[PDB]
Amino acid sequence: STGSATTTPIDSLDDAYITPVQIGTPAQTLNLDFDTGSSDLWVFSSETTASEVDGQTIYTPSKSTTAKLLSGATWSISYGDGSSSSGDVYTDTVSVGGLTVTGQAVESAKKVSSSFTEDSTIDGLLGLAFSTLNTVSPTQQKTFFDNAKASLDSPVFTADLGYHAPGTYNFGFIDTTAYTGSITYTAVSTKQGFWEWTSTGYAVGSGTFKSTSIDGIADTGTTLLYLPATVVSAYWAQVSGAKSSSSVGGYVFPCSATLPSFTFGVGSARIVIPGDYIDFGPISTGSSSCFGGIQSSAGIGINIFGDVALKAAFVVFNGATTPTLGFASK
Repeated sequence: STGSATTTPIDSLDDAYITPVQIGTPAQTLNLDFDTGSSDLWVFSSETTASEVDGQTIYTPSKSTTAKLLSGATWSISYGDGSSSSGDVYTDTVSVGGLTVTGQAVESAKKVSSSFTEDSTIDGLLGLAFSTLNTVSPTQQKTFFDNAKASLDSPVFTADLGYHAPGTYNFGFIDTTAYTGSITYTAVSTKQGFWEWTSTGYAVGSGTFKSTSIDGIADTGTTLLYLPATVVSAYWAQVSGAKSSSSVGGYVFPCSATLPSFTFGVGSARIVIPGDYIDFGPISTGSSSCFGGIQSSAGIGINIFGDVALKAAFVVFNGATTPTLGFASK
């Protein structure tokens, strides 16, 4: 089997992407944030504290004839950006772009933190990291991809995120029309539960490529590119007027400046992030100071190849017995 679904930016900055997901019988369609940096499928629901729901579409298990309470199961998650949610668990039928899993753990939120309430466009998350990160207790649950894997034509999914435009998540096949050149594959460590790999270096604009190993994660659920402070400093030094602002919480730059591209290495191959991808607009409405899309990972404890980087490529998440990652230009 295969599945194919369109993923759409939630706003004009590509702060995140939502993908429609059918849950239950009859189908309840929720727009979920596909997150290769976590491993819980959770949704706003009929069980969510009423004061914490503000415009989201909710999953109502009692209206689904295929929903079953996972007795005794609870979940609780906290994300890198400080947000969190928690609740209980149902199993139900979940379909993504024509691909159907029966018995998928659907984690029903009883509580969500402010940032989730305040984002009306995201109805939940669908985790696509490794199932070892899943938070369901006492019995850890599998991700949608893990459950689908054996049925897929090929044990892979691909992320093709758009710049200021819709893109695609495919399951089970590689669309050879969706990228240019060849796909370069690189080794993955699953030891922290992430799609963790090592980039071979970087270049800033037309600058010379610096060969240096950068360990990080391919994370569709993180907006920006977080890299070591040395790298990030070398990038913003090429932008006139750019500075790191502690009050704002990272690098900002005059909206009148021209951003150079940023290149990262995948083996001997090179992915170029156009400068425009690194512009995340005014820090506040009407401000001439713009927020940068490349920021320091210092004190995150890991480098993160978020959407800014991933949307410059066609990315293969290869869930073969030994997982790997593939990157192609497009």
